[PDB]
Amino acid sequence: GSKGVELRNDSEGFIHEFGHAVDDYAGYLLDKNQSDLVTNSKKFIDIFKEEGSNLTSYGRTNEAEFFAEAFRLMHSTDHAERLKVQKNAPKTFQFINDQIKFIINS
Repeated sequence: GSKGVELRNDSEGFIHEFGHAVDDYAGYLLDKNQSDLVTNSKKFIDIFKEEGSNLTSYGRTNEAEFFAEAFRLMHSTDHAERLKVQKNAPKTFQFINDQIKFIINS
């Protein structure tokens, strides 16, 4: 999504969005109904209800954002940023890590 220079929004935005695009392909292929993304499948909105008030305010917007920033944080070059997620959410991290996958390309 990517503005401006790296006042960090560019980079951390682009990968947030990227997580959301992973949720997109995952929802097209997996799940079943209208509900557009793989978010809020598996174990009905559990992970988001608890942990989706802790990672940040974006972790508490739509669940599709909670997942997207969870993706960001999961891979953070600042590895401590990742441990903020596991520490504060010892199941959301594991969720994106369950969905460790291989969408695209490159």
